Amino acid sequence: ARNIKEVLESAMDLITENQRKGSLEVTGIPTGFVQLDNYTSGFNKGSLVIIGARPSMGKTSLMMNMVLSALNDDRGVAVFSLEMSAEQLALRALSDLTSINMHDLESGRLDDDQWENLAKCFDHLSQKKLFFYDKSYVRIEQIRLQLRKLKSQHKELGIAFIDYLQLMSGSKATKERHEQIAEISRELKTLARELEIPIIALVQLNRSLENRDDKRPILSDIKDSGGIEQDADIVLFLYRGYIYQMRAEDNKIDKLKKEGKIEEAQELYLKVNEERRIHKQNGSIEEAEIIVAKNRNGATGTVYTRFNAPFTRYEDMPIDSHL
Amino acid sequence: ARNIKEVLESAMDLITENQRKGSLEVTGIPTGFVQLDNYTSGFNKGSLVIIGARPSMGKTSLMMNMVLSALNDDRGVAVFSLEMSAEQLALRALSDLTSINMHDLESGRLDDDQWENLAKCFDHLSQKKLFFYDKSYVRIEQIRLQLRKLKSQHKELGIAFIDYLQLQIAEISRELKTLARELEIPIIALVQLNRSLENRDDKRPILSDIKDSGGIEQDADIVLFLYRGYIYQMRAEDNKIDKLKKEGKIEEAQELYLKVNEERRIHKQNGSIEEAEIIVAKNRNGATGTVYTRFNAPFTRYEDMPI
Repeated sequence: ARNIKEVLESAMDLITENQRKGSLEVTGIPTGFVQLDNYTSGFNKGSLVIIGARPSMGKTSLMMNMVLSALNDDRGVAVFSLEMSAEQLALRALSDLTSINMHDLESGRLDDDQWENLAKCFDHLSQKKLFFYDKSYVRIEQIRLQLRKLKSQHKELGIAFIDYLQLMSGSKATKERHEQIAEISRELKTLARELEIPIIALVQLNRSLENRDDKRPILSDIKDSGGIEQDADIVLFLYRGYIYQMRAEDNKIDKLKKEGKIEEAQELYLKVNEERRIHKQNGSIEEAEIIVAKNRNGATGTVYTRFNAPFTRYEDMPIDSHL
Repeated sequence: ARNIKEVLESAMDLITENQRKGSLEVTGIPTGFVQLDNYTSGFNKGSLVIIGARPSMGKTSLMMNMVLSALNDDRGVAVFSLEMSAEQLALRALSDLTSINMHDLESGRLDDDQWENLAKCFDHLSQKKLFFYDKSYVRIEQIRLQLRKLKSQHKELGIAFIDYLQLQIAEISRELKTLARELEIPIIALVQLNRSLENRDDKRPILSDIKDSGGIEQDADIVLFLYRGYIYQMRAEDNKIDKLKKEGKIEEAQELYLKVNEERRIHKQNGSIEEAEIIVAKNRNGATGTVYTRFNAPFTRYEDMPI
């Protein structure tokens, strides 16, 4: 009755409709952030993700949040710490799990509710398939070697984190002769594809970036003599505008006291220091930004999030819930 | 009894503490935004505030909201429209006042309750001291002469709003500052940023964007930028889909398109609420920074946050 063209166009409509229906689906490992999952569709196999940040942006803690999200999914996750002991990284994780302050937790001075809670999270985390490497300044050949070995040993391995890659600039760069970022990320991308896992690499951004008026990192900031990095599928930048506002305030006051305007410099100091009292009183919770600066085959943008400073924690929440 | 030395000392402390509270207070006209009030201590007598924004940033609606806030205080507001009718500005104020959508408002499709609610606001606005200027013609010095008579006319005048100055901007801004100081009232001068900036990697406005050939603005005490990331996100989303299409990456473009449309659907069915930025790009005796604002797209309205 109905001919093959009417049927086919209709069958095409069927799969297009399924496609539509399944388009916001998270195909990869959950990020821990729903908005971030919406952009990236999670951390996918063969993907190289770079997270770039200046110091003070809480990059290591954000990573451990993502590590936890990966563990919940029942994936085995590997974590490479170039400049930090695995212990410190575990502590950051236990802190997220127990909501116990990093300062209180590390001091070991805890109340009984806290120990009980800590003890339960300890046993929980202990059952998870998490592999730390905290030998300092390992080269990518070495990193690559360990993952190959790790992957063959554990089929469940599904993601690796690296914290962090430093950017060399100037005399240091010339004298130091480190592997360059564009080459590194080039080999990491090859490794991701080879092992068929996502690789997330933290990169500590250069200070020079801050000469700029707008101190939000840019894609070109991930570079050194040797070129701008080009091989990551996704690039996230961590930006705490509150840290830079705080420094802008301190700087302006000083400026003002210098040049002999005690009248205003004192007024600004008075105003600024009252903004900070209320801030710390309200829990030291600020508005931060996770910038999706690059997303191969995807949308680009900024996810606005709440940064809980005392827990060094970016808030996961939907755009609607935020607001 | 009580110690005489210890009372004079307490006296000095109370006076000093009162002094500390005097500073640390708004003093000037309430912006309508707690956060923005803090950065600028309200719109102050003798100051020139430039509010810069590109189109599709809802600047004029933001102004009317501001006008609305300034007006609530006994203060009389002078508003200048250089491309719009005063009415148009009033409808906007009314929509805000009655929580009635603008398009529904101007079309006139209101239920008995809507009309009833609007009528009261109509009456309410009539009582207010807002003074309107609807001259298409714009002269730096024409506004100057016109401003003076009104000030003489009403001692209740609080501020003057200019909307808007296209891109003698360094000169125009200059003349406004001397005028603002003389007048004893703050002048808020909306300005339209150049399309040229769009080209920059980072879309959010810069003080340089204020610059006009032979003219770089200095005289403004304060510069505010309006920024909606969501608008530029939508444009980039469209471009990316188009790029992918052009690269022959048909399925990737298809996926992104479907994904993007679903998100926009959810966005609309959640009220089309977006997070936006009012950027404090220039402050004198004050720190620079940014204010993260909600933005009610349907009612074109900036709103406070949860701090």
